Amino acid sequence: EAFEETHLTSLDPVKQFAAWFEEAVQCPDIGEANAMCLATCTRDGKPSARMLLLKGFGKDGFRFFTNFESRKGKELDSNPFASLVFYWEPLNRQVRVEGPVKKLPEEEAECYFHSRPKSSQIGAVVSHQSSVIPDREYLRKKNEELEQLYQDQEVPKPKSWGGYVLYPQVMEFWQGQTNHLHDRIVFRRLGPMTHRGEEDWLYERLAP
Amino acid sequence: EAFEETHLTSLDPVKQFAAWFEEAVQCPDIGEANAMCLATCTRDGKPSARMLLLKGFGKDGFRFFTNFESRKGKELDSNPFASLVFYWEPLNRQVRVEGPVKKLPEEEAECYFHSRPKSSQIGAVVSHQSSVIPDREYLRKKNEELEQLYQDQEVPKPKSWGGYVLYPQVMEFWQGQTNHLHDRIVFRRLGPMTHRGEEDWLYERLAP
Ligand SMILES: Cc1cc2nc3c(=O)[nH]c(=O)nc-3n(C[C@H](O)[C@H](O)[C@H](O)COP(=O)(O)O)c2cc1C
Ligand SMILES: Cc1cc2nc3c(=O)[nH]c(=O)nc-3n(C[C@H](O)[C@H](O)[C@H](O)COP(=O)(O)O)c2cc1C
Repeated sequence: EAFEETHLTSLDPVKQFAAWFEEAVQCPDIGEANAMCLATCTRDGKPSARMLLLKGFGKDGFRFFTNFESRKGKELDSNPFASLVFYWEPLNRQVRVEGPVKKLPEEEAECYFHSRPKSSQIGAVVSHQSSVIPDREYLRKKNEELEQLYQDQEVPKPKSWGGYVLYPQVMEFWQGQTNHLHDRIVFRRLGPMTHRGEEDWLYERLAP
Repeated sequence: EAFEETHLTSLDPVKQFAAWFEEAVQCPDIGEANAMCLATCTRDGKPSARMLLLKGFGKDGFRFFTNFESRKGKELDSNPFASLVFYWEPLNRQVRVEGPVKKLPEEEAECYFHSRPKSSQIGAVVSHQSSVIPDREYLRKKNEELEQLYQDQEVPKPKSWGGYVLYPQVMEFWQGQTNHLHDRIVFRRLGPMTHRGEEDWLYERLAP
């Protein structure tokens, strides 16, 4: 029941995530375990957020793909800092991730783009993400038109579409309790309460 | 199936939300329909996000309660701008809300605080939200101690704890489709594509 520090799994939060992620996949009550909210803001400080999907994670951090000329793409391409929220309601858990964002290698994006379903690939070409359009049939038309063009061919990845990777600086692990005393263990990159994790990671408990 | 403009419900997005919110409550597959992600950032432009609960909504906007001396409280109390994401997975819908944030009346917060369960009330007093603490038993101790103190009494609302209201400037209604051509209708406070809604609201369709 109790989410303890001396319990846990790893003092590396990336490995601790992997542990928590696995349990999320294993829960049949969770649809998309990799569904996350991605928060960005302008250099000025105008925040925005939308749902994404995590597309792989590792030592380098957390990967996700989108249009660069989209609202969030522009926000990142002038203010490369992001936050992530994972929420698993049935497990009553939350993971918050913060850090700077590097654009992924071009040819790496090529590889992934071509592993997506055919329909998904074409969708990326019709859609200038977050741009004003006249009506819904506009999209439906251009889509069926591109289906004809890339009949028995492969869709070239548009220059607009690629990936990002968030290098984690801060990682919170939130475990809700019925007594309202939620367990919060936060990792960041010493005082009597601050402890050392793996590498340059430090962890401490926060009040709920 | 198709989320149309000439379908919809109201040209007032607050009323359109009410319509979408009601369907979320009615769905038995949705636990907390009012569960939302709240994105804030520093004046500098350092974004952060966490799950909250919506606690009422109306003409004035969207209300939610927290500690003001919390991380997000401070971010708001120096940069009163926020974003909200509602995600209803079974309905495959997303609502994004953006606008400035006013702190709620003190006595209004008093009223609400005292309508929360006894345990919840005490929880607000033990917990200096987002502050470093030594261990989990620390909380558990102080909590049981305050239970003795407020035996057959009422908990005074701490000065730290209160509410906020986000006055909506932008409101996106996202409806996912299997063909990847997600319907996006965005309201904001004229061109050939921009249409007029109720009051000073304008709406347009965005590419997915
Ligand atoms: C569950 C879910 C997953 C999503 N995943 C992605 C994604 O991986 N990439 C993406 O570009 N948009 C994704 N979207 C759509 C975004 O929420 C958003 O509508 C779009 O990226 C435009 O964001 P922007 O207006 O902030 O640029 C997803 C939406 C939902 C509901
Ligand atoms: C479903 C859910 C609902 C929550 N609702 C609230 C809430 O209404 N108010 C609140 O202060 N924290 C709420 N929390 C906790 C926050 O996510 C977060 O841990 C806390 O507010 C500290 O935020 P901060 O560190 O950004 O200040 C909720 C958490 C979850 C998972």
